Parts: sequence; structure tokens; C-alpha cells
Amino acid sequence: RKCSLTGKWTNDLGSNMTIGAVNSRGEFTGTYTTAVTATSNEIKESPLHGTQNTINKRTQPTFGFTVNWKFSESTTVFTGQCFIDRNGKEVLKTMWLLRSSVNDIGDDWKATRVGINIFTRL
Amino acid sequence: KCSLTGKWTNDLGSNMTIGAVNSRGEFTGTYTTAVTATSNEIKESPLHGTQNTINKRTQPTFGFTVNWKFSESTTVFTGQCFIDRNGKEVLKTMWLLRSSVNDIGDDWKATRVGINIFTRL
Amino acid sequence: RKCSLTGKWTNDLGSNMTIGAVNSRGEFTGTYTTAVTATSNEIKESPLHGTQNTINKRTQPTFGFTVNWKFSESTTVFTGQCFIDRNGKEVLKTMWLLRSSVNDIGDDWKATRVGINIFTRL
Amino acid sequence: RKCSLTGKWTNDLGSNMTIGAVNSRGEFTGTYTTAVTATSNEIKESPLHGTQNTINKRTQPTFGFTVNWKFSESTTVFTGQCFIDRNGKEVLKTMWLLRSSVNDIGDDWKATRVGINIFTRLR
Ligand SMILES: O=C1N[C@H]2[C@H](CS[C@H]2CCCCC(=O)c2ccc3ccc4cccc5ccc2c3c45)N1
Ligand SMILES: O=C1N[C@H]2[C@H](CS[C@H]2CCCCC(=O)c2ccc3ccc4cccc5ccc2c3c45)N1
Ligand SMILES: O=C1N[C@H]2[C@H](CS[C@H]2CCCCC(=O)c2ccc3ccc4cccc5ccc2c3c45)N1
Ligand SMILES: O=C1N[C@H]2[C@H](CS[C@H]2CCCCC(=O)c2ccc3ccc4cccc5ccc2c3c45)N1
Ligand SMILES: *[C@@H]1O[C@H](CO)[C@@H](O)[C@H](O)[C@H]1NC(C)=O
Ligand SMILES: *[C@@H]1O[C@H](CO)[C@@H](O)[C@H](O)[C@H]1NC(C)=O
Ligand SMILES: *[C@@H]1O[C@H](CO)[C@@H](O)[C@H](O)[C@H]1NC(C)=O
Ligand SMILES: *[C@@H]1O[C@H](CO)[C@@H](O)[C@H](O)[C@H]1NC(C)=O
Repeated sequence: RKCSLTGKWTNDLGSNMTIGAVNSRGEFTGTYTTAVTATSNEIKESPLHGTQNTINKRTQPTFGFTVNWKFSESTTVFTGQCFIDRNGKEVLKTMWLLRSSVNDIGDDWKATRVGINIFTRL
Repeated sequence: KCSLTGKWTNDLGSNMTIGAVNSRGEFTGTYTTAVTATSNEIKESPLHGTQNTINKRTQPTFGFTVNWKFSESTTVFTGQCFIDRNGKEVLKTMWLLRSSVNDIGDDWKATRVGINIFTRL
Repeated sequence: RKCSLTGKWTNDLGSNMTIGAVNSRGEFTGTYTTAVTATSNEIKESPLHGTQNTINKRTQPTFGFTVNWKFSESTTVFTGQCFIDRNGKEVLKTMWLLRSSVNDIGDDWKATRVGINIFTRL
Repeated sequence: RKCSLTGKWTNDLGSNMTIGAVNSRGEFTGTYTTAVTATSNEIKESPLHGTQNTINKRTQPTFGFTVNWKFSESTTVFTGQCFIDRNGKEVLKTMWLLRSSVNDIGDDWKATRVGINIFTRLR
């Protein structure tokens, strides 16, 4: 069918996320449980909010979301595309930017990390 | 505090308006790009995001998604709101622009990266 | 047993590269055969030039290199780190930037793609 | 007529680099003096090695180089294009990846930072 974002996912790093119903404007909300973190602070489940692109109602749509971490001053944004193979196996191929907080504008240059994640269903 | 609400323009000439930021840090708005990857006519597009409220920083991090209404593509922006040495607010952001590809074997080439600096308009 | 860049490698996309000897300053040269390309033009083997970081002569050093494509106006740069496991299996975890040419500076914004690659020995 | 990498440059952060002659294969070397650093160590001038793309011998070519930092375990790679306006004013629009060292492969995910730089000539 269409590749749908709703439901439960895990990534190559062991992180989980659950996304709820996608409304008619493509808006969704959920939660994200990272399996990894940059430092010793305790991981807390964090909210995410995003949109799926609905133009031409593609069966493999692009999308993006923001994770607003509840245990860091940082923000991660993820963007990717939902693929589906002939057996109906779904996968999200994503890239992210992780923005840290810096105290001063002179340190902005070092504030942004980059990486990928591949998510498959639970 | 450096506040996301209001009207902004970037180094490329794009405009965006962000509304009120609620108690969970959620905001919505609209984005008018000045530039585009292809010939399709530009349309104003919704954005949705969140500002980080931990320690209620006067210069908080944030992120938002632009759900383009004239492309199959998605752009995500993340940055931090600074209050500059001239007293001006400025958003320093980096973005990932995801294009749609028909086949998973082409995924590798789908994601572009860049920056934008926004100032108030 | 240090993780050494010299020799023949293949990545998750099927691309091959062969790196020669790494000199005492960490400098190396080689060739890169991509398995994929952005367009229809025929792929040609292309030169690469790089450096491995030698500070503290780490057994898992960072490195970078430039691929000077011989069939495109484009350039790709890769940067990563060479890892080992105790049975001696080496792997390079890398991220790349692929710079396309544009014929007007007003189009610079779109010129740069980003991704990852994982290489293992042949 | 062509935008040439050789010579002395400075970027929006204040960093300087000097690039030497670009040979017929497009190979160059030089030195990089960052104005900024992620941590307290004293900044040391560092070698760079790169190539400019010569396909179709464009007057505004792409290029890339690696900076092998002499004061960190880290590596930076820069890639971009040399632009030249009608008065002959040159500028390098670049983007970079900064790879830090991590002790364990389980930390790889956090190792890579991203950003941009714009360089203009020093006469
Ligand atoms: O599934 C996935 N998980 C990872 C990737 C992309 S998002 C990433 C999780 C990041 C959570 C924040 C974090 O680890 C964290 C934790 C504690 C920090 C303490 C102090 C910090 C100071 C500056 C910057 C930080 C950035 C992230 C930090 C922390 C800091 N995919
Ligand atoms: O303010 C800022 N503006 C720029 C930067 C980052 S977001 C970027 C604007 C992106 C608009 C979407 C687009 O270009 C677009 C439009 C139409 C497309 C039609 C067909 C496409 C086919 C493949 C790939 C595409 C990629 C982007 C496309 C389009 C396509 N900052
Ligand atoms: O092993 C790996 N392979 C891939 C990844 C990162 S490097 C990439 C291979 C790049 C080959 C050059 C290319 O695709 C290429 C070739 C011809 C082009 C002609 C015209 C272009 C116009 C705009 C943008 C381009 C981008 C890449 C192009 C070409 C163009 N890892
Ligand atoms: O002109 C430009 N300059 C900046 C940008 C991109 S390259 C960047 C300079 C990087 C110098 C290395 C560095 O800061 C550095 C120095 C010491 C470090 C010690 C320990 C580290 C541990 C983890 C990560 C690091 C990242 C950079 C580090 C260092 C570490 N443009
Ligand atoms: C992901 O979900 C599984 C069970 O449904 C659980 O074992 C695992 O702990 C979860 N991951 C994280 C990082 O919480
Ligand atoms: C941004 O706003 C200014 C002032 O209203 C306007 O003149 C300009 O055309 C707008 N730009 C775009 C891309 O809509
Ligand atoms: C890489 O090497 C393998 C084994 O030698 C070979 O079969 C394959 O064709 C090579 N790939 C490319 C892209 O040349
Ligand atoms: C670069 O050179 C300029 C003048 O040539 C100098 O004023 C500046 O301090 C130098 N910057 C660095 C980082 O060395």
C-alpha cells in the first residue's frame, strides 16, 4: 500500500519511536526514546512533532520531525523518506542534524552534528 | 529572551512568519522560499516546530519542518536564537533538504545540506 | 596492530577504493571506483588524496580524503575513523560531502549533498 | 580568467590558509591556521592537501581538501567552488565535515560536525 509513518519503529542504534495518526495535513506527534546519548545524563522519553509531505500523495513520501529533548538543551531534526518493498516491508531512511546549545554566537560554528538513521517496524 | 514569534527573512531572501510559542514550546507558521531546486512555481508552505524550554534559556535551540506545498520534498531546519552584539536577534540555522526518489537504490543522493541566517523583518 | 588505511576496500554502496602506503606524515594516494552516480554519464576510476591523523599515533585514527572525479565537474570529500575488533576486522566509518558545480553563484545553496559510507576490506 | 586556489585566503570566522601552486593534475598543498577551536589546546598551523577538479577546465571549479590537524586527534574536510565576479573578485563557498576521534565504535554516531565557510583573498 502506502508507506505510513504511524506506529512503532526502531533504528540501527537501538532507539525507539512511536508515531501516532497522520492527519489530513500530514501532521503527526509521537515520542522518541534514544538508546544513546553524548554524556552521562539520564535519558528521558521526549516528544516529537513532524509532517509528512502529501503532494501527489506519494506511496513513499518524504517527511521531517523535530525531537525536543527533555534531558538536554539540545534539538535533533530528522528528515527522510518512507520506502516499501514488494512484500510490504517498510523502512525509513533518514538523516539528522543535532543542534547543541552554545552560550555565545562566536561558538555557533561547532554547534551542529550530522548523521543518519535507518528505522524498521516493530 | 530571544523569541521565535514574528516575521523573519534570511540571507537567500526567503521569508517566514512564526506564531505564538505555547507552553510545550510548539509553534506553527508559514514559509515563502525565495529559491527552489526546479521550475515549479513557489507556494507558501506550512512549518511546524519546537523550541527547547529546558532551563528557559534566553538563547534557546529549536527545530522545524517545512512541508513544501509545491514539491514532494521536505526541509528541516535547526538552530539557535541569538541576541547579537548590536542588540539584534538572529537565528543561526542549518538545514537538510530531502528530495523524493523513486527507488531506494537512489537514496544516497537524496539529502542536501546548507545553512541560513535569519533576521527580523 | 593499528587500523591501517592501505589496501583494498569496498563500501555499503558497492564502490571500491585502493589506498597505497601511508607515509610518515600520514599522506596517502589511491583510486576510487564508485558503483553509483547521480546521472547517466559513464563512471571512470578517479584519483584520491588524503591524510590520516597521527597525533598520539592512535590505533584507530581519524582521516580524510578528496575524490577528484574524472567524469563529472563535481568533488566528494570523505572523513571518518578506522576501527578494529579484537579478531582484527577493520572498518572505516565515514561521512561525505558531494559538491556539484553550479554555473551561477545564486545556486550555490543547492550544491552540496551529504551522506555516509561504511568500508570493509576486500 | 580562472578562479585560482593559489594564494592567501581568510574566512568569515577569521581563519587563514595559504595554498601553493596547483599542478596540472589539480593537486595542491598548503597550511591552515584556524582562528577557532573546540577546546583549550593551543592552535597550531596545520597542513592541508587537496585537489581542484579540472574536467572541462572550468573557470569556476569545484575542489576539496583535508586538514590534518596538528593539535587534535581530529580531521576536517572542506569542499566547495571558486567563484569569480566581473571585477575579478574571487570567493570560495565551502562546506566542511569535522571528524573527532572516539574511543569506541558505539560512539561513532556523535563524531561528525558540519558547517560552512566563505573565503576571500588577502592581497
Ligand atoms: O536514535 C538516535 N539517537 C541519536 C541519533 C540522533 S539524535 C541522538 C540522541 C541525542 C540525545 C541528546 C544527547 O545525547 C545529549 C545528552 C546529554 C548532553 C549533556 C550535555 C551536552 C552539552 C552539549 C551538547 C549536548 C548534546 C547532546 C547531549 C548532551 C549535550 N539517533
Ligand atoms: O530559504 C531557503 N530556501 C532553500 C534553503 C533551504 S530550503 C530551500 C528551498 C527548497 C524548496 C523546495 C524545492 O526546491 C523543490 C521544488 C520543486 C521541486 C520539484 C521537483 C523536484 C524533483 C526532485 C528534487 C527536488 C528538490 C527540491 C524541489 C523540487 C524537486 N533555504
Ligand atoms: O561510493 C560512493 N559513491 C557516491 C557516494 C558519495 S560520492 C558518490 C559518487 C559520486 C560520483 C559523481 C556523480 O555522481 C556525478 C556524476 C556526473 C554528474 C553530472 C552532472 C551533475 C549535475 C549536478 C549534480 C551532479 C552530482 C553528481 C554527479 C553529476 C552531477 N559514495
Ligand atoms: O576555519 C574553520 N575552523 C573550524 C571550522 C571547521 S574546522 C574548525 C577548526 C577545527 C580545529 C580542531 C578543533 O577544534 C579541536 C581541537 C582540540 C580538540 C581536542 C579534543 C576534542 C575532542 C572531541 C572533539 C574535538 C573536536 C575538535 C577539536 C578537539 C576535539 N572552520
Ligand atoms: C525498544 O522497545 C523494546 C521493547 O518493545 C525494549 O526492549 C527496548 O528497551 C526499547 N528501547 C529503548 C532504548 O528504550
Ligand atoms: C519578503 O517580504 C518582503 C517585504 O514584504 C517582500 O518585498 C519580499 O518579496 C518577500 N519575499 C518573498 C520571497 O516572498
Ligand atoms: C569491486 O571489487 C569486486 C571484487 O574484486 C568486484 O567484483 C566489483 O566489480 C568491484 N566493484 C566496482 C564498482 O568496480
Ligand atoms: C590572518 O591574517 C590577518 C592579516 O593578514 C591577521 O590580521 C589575522 O590575525 C590572521 N588570522 C589568524 C587566525 O591567524
